[PDB]
Amino acid sequence: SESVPVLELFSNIWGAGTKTAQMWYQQGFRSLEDIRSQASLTTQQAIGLKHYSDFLERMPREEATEIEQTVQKAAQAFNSGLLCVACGSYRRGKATCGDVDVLITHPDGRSHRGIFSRLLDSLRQEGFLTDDLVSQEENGQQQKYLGVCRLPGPGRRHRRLDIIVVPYSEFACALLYFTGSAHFNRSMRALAKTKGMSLSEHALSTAVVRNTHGCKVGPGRVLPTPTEKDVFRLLGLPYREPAERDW
DNA sequence: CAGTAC
DNA sequence: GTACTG
Ligand code: NA
Repeated sequence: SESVPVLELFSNIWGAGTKTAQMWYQQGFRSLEDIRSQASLTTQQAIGLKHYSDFLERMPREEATEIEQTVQKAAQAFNSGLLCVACGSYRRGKATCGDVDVLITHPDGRSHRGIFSRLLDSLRQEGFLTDDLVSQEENGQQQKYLGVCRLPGPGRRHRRLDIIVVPYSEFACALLYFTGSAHFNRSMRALAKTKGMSLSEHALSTAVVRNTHGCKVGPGRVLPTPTEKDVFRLLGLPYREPAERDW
């Protein structure tokens, strides 16, 4: 077909963006069959293709809830003090959701540990996680999983599921990042930056030293933020409900 | 870099 | 904006 439409068709594969699409085009590929049969695929790219149709589909809010509950149960079977919160556009209150993002913490602040690995394994045994895309054990005290799940039953679609385990001391800044929106986060962060601060999914910091050209050359002190409201407060911002963060 | 998460 | 792995 015409260039722009096939670049589109290719870019909707998870793991492939505009550079990969163009390369595939120059190879002569024009269809998804062309891709699965001739193209070099990362493991994740092969998964995105396998679930191409399902991944373009959005789910009802209800279905997200069901997904969060599946994750919640499995974790609580490990510790019931574990706090599990679906975030994302779901938290924001959207009718539909493109994926599901589940945040997991423990109030006692110690016990979120050793949960991540056993939680995924549990979900796999159930038949719930069907494929895995990415795992991060390398972000401090936060553990992140990107995978694919499917609820039990007839006529269920595969869904994109993120699971994140954070320590209670970071629960607030993490909750802020996973609820979003993405445009909302740039705004908070850019703002913090103008105020000599910095915001991440780990913590809000003050006394962040930047140099002449604006670049960050020293971190600051991390300010304790036990609640989302605290972050907003310390940035001189009227607190906003998740539903008001959908920018 | 490329792609991804929000 | 901040930050992870492919
Ligand atoms: Na894509």
